[PDB]
Amino acid sequence: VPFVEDWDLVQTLGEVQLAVNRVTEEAVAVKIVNIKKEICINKMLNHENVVKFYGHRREGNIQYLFLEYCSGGELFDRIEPDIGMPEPDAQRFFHQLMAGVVYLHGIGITHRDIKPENLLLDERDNLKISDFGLATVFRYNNRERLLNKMCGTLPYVAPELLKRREFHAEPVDVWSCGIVLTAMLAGELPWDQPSDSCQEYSDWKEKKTYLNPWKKIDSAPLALLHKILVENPSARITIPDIKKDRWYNKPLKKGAKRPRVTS
Ligand SMILES: Oc1ccc(-c2ccc(-c3[nH]nc4c3Cc3cc(O)ccc3-4)cc2)cc1
Repeated sequence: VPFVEDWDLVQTLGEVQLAVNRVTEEAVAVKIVNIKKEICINKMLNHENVVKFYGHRREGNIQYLFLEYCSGGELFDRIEPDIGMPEPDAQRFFHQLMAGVVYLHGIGITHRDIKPENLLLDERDNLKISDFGLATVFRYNNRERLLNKMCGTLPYVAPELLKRREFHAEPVDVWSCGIVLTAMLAGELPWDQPSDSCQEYSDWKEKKTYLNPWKKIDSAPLALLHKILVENPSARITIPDIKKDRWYNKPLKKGAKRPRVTS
């Protein structure tokens, strides 16, 4: 099959470029560059809510990561500033985020930088966790390794990452998912960082939910955020319990409209 291995770089996505196959016209994302770990972790991954890794090629000092193209773009761009998005859309995206995070944690991988810029959407609006550049193995040979490195983006980091020397990996990803859920429902980030010097963070711990972003959020998803955004990571809700929450299991969204005729 001649020219089947030839890909044309047609546009920049985020360096990340959209590549189109010369013969088949298949669209892929290619990332051009810690890096050895990123490729290793990517080779472990296979899930419908995790951006697919096709392979890698090294041209001297440049690494080319061949990854799944997500035409829907970033979840970030589905969030209307100060508004968010319809609650059924946010619930569906939150379900898909949980399936992807359950998968990652199940194989002992923590993403460490979950935010809407890293949550991509395919052609059918299916959420895909992306960018495994900060990701690490927290469970190996069924032995959990406690983390100590500062990783992430301050508005999304769990408070234990700033207060404690060591912390468990899984509650940190759970916390950032709750900040993502907040962003989806209110179109704003609740604080700059989860610290006592942050008035907004201090107000949330004081249960001042009559303030923004919380007053824009319905009591059923807000009750879930009350269980996720818990300062003590040991008292914080786990994903198996998130899956039992009332809003998580609340019927809200119809399926993808399917073509139909009458009479
Ligand atoms: O380890 C990594 C590192 C990076 C990624 C990765 C994989 C795919 C993409 C990608 N695929 N499709 C898109 C993007 C960015 C984007 C941004 C847009 O505004 C629109 C589309 C896309 C971007 C980054 C996945 C795993």
